[PDB]
Amino acid sequence: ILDTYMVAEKITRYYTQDLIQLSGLSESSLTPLVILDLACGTGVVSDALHDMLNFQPKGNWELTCGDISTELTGHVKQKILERGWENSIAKVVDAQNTELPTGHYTHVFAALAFTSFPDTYAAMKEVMRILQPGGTLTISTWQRTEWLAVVEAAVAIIPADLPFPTTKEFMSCMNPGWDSEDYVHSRFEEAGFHSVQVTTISKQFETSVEDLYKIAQPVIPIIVSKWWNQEQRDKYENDILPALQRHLNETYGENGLVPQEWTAVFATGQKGS
Ligand SMILES: Nc1ncnc2c1ncn2[C@@H]1O[C@H](CSCC[C@H](N)C(=O)O)[C@@H](O)[C@H]1O
Repeated sequence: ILDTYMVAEKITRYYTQDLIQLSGLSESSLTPLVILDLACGTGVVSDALHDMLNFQPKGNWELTCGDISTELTGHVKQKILERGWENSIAKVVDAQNTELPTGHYTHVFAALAFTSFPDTYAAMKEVMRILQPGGTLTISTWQRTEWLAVVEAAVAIIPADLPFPTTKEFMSCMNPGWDSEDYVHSRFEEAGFHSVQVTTISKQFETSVEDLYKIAQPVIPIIVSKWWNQEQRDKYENDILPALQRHLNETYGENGLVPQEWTAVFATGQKGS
């Protein structure tokens, strides 16, 4: 689990500054700040919060870093000790059942996580419960990644007529709609948030062929489970990663850098006073 997430955090860190800006955190009048990094992964939002809030003492604001994964939580637990984040606690938190206190947080952040929750309605209700009156929820969700297009190119050089999902189909297998501004906006209002703002932001970067291969590796079995039949899996499932190796090496080289543009929906809203 953790090795894959160390590859992924090189990318998700590019989306944290806009999340924090959209939240209004810098201008917030709520004090002291009491912040949750929900589904924190390796903690990239927490990294950015400690950079922004490094003009102030540790006692003047509080941070909880919560994730369902014990392995990812342990990584953040160690980062807290290493870097001296004395105001911060990392612990296992299920977004659908947080066990966190009612009316506690001034700000909840959930970066690139809501589509992973089997019951997003339970998670939205939990966030509304654990926010203070006047508290803020700010989230990001993927609209378009481009690692998938590299796997599609690999399947295309397997010499058989094989199905492969588009960006849209892959996004919509679990929790469709969070790639749409209007859907996300409506979800915030339906959950009880006010002063909802939604926007869409792209980042342009480069990813190594080695990193693209590691991103794709755990998702290949899911892809062929959902979109291939058993005959197709029997004959060709083990051909995908070799084809991806070949595609990446021949197109970009063993240490090539693959241009990337990924786009996310950002949304924020406020609990009533
Ligand atoms: N029910 C749940 N409750 C809390 N975290 C969950 C969850 N289901 C999945 N997750 C976590 O959601 C994360 C999505 S990856 C996003 C991680 C991080 N916020 C970043 O921007 O890089 C993973 O760390 C995964 O373990």
